[PDB]
Amino acid sequence: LLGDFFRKSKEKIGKEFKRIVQR
Repeated sequence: LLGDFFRKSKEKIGKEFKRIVQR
């Protein structure tokens, strides 16, 4: 179930990409 794989990365990226692409 890859979907789980992304959930782990998406969460890591989400927080990281959230602070890098700050508008």
